[PDB]
Amino acid sequence: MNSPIATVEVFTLTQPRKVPYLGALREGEVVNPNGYIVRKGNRTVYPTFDRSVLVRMTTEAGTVGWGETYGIVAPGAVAALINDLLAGFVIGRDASDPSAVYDDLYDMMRVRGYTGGFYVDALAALDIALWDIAGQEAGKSIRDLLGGGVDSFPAYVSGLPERTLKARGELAKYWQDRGFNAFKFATPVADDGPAAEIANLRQVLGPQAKIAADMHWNQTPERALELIAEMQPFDPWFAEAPVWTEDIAGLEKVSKNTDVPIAVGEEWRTHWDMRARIERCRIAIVQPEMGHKGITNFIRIGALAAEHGIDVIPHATVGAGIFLAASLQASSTLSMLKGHEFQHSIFEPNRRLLDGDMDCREGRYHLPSGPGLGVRPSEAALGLIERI
Amino acid sequence: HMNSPIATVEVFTLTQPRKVPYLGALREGEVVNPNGYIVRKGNRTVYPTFDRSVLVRMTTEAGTVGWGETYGIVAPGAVAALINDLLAGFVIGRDASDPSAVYDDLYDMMRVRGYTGGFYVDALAALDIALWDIAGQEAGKSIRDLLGGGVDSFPAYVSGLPERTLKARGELAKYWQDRGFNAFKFATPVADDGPAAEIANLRQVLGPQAKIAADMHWNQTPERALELIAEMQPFDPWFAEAPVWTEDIAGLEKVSKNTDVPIAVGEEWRTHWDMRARIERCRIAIVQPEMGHKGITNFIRIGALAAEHGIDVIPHATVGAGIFLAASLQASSTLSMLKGHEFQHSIFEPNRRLLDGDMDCREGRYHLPSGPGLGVRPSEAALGLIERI
Ligand SMILES: [Cl-]
Ligand SMILES: [Mg+2]
Ligand SMILES: [Mg+2]
Repeated sequence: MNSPIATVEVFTLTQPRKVPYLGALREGEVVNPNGYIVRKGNRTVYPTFDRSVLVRMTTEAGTVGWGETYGIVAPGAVAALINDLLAGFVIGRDASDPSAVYDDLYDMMRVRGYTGGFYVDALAALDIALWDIAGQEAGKSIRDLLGGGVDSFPAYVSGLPERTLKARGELAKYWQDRGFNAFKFATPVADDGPAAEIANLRQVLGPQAKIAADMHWNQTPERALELIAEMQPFDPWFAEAPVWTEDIAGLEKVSKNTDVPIAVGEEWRTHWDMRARIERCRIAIVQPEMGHKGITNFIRIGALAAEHGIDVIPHATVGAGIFLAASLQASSTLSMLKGHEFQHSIFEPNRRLLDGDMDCREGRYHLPSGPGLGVRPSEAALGLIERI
Repeated sequence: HMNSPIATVEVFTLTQPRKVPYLGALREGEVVNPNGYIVRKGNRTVYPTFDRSVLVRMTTEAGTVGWGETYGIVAPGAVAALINDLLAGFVIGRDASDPSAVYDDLYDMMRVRGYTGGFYVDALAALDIALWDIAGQEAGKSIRDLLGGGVDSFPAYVSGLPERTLKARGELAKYWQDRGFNAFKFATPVADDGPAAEIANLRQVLGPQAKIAADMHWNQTPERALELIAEMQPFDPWFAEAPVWTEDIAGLEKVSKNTDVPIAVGEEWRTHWDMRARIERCRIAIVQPEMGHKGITNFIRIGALAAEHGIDVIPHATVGAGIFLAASLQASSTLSMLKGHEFQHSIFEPNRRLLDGDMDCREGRYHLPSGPGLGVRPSEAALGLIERI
């Protein structure tokens, strides 16, 4: 029995701990008075606090569900979308068919081109909350609601936050000894270049280790192909984000001129974004980010990967643990799942910010027990959240 | 003619009652939702029950004041938050010596996280327009001059037939024809009797020399869109706009390659990247950039790509105070592939009092403002009405 949504409340949660940047701060870099920093290398903006947007959604009968999306930059954007536009269209609906609610909300602004970006960030938080409600009302975990899922799967170390190439290798080794078999490094970081870095990691970790290279977008297809040729002898697991997201022609060119598996997708929003690429390019792996996408989008991307034999290896980012729990629930149902990003500093906050038995130990994620997401914000989180 | 650093960036909304009958479009017992939004059941799209846009006032340390504008009909707090919290801080201290450089820097801040369009570029658009306005004022040149020169007038086509019946819609089109307009567009969903009946009526009323385009409003499968176009084809449609869903590029390829009726798209795009994704697969005859979504930098890059491929440019127009419309006229006038420009008579006319500056449209042609920069600004009356956000 599904009770109608009564209220939708939006919050930000700013954390007392901070995930390090991949790439030490350098001479010339500036902290803007507005609290943001642009990296001189990649030109991308970064926050000086970790922060996410949480949504509390409550039924008339008193069932409480939580959703979460990105809030590191301009959280008032998602907050405005939800408070001014979206909440009003969710209140009165129920959780009998969360995906139908998502589709209705998406369709409202589709023709004006708000098919991704912040609009879908907002839909993501709403969609997760609604599934959390649906699971609780059914007395079922979300993964059971979606037809069943495994209770554990492999995690890989998605980043190595140490300042030197030698230190990054020691950190990788530390995790290897603790059950991890797969690792990834960011190509722009090493002073001596990505070939030098993968060579070192391969030497340190041995032949069996899976070692991927996250190329962080900023290359022409020709340059990307060069870098990949240099890394190739060291048996890279995959090359991620070889060129700019918008440069589909470049992505096509790279993917068809190397046999190294190409992985993309953390910055997508919907299966529509995937269709645009897999129609032209040779994509081995897609890497959806729950916090940007929501459960509905996540499973549609999964289903499409299964139609084409594409591997699914979800991205992770720091948050309170709500969208991560959602990611685990949804990932567990996917036939094409081959792993899931993990970083200690990304995962650790959920220990204090969540109640629930979601865990990551010995190189594997373990799903929480219980209906819905299987988790909820802890008393600590409830004290830190601020309305927006 | 030096460039003074930006000192302040101020965001406002301007909200006003709609002055055109628009609820006549709701026939299935549609209900007003919180904050004044209403969803049309036939197309599932949300609409405001008022007119509203986001205005930006940008001022240099030396006191030059520029204005930009973007969409604000829906959740203007989104763009406002983006500007107030994030973007303003990276514009302040910069100057207008190279507005496109500032645009590229702002766009780059968030592009790898997938904020490559939507409300993010909405926000960049308002900032870009304001910066170009300042650039021109500081150089003592109109924007079009600063961009290498542009025409001072060009054809406008009529859109908006807010009459209940097919006949009255024809009569309305006739009136605008009598005023010197010779190009028109109608929305295919509007006709109870079908797009074929509508174009048939218009063609007869207006005669064979008139340009009559059909806006198909996205909601067809590619096969249904081809059928519809086939039904309209015998009446010489000027172009078929938005035959299928924006996301459905395969369907657009299919439609565009199975009809000789010119295909037009683009109002809901944000950058040349969106264009590239389409023209690389599809047969696009016309692109229809919307300045309020895009900004001048994005608009001229789209026009430049169009020139590379022999694609006509016929820009979109929409609800707004006239600030981004004026920016649209400035940028458009520099484009070799320009063939004309949408004209929303029902918005443009009553909004004259909201602007200072000589932007006009008459005798079927837009007439561009004469002054430096944008050439228009909010009137004293408009300044009385804007609210900070
Ligand atoms: Cl957006
Ligand atoms: Mg990555
Ligand atoms: Mg249109």
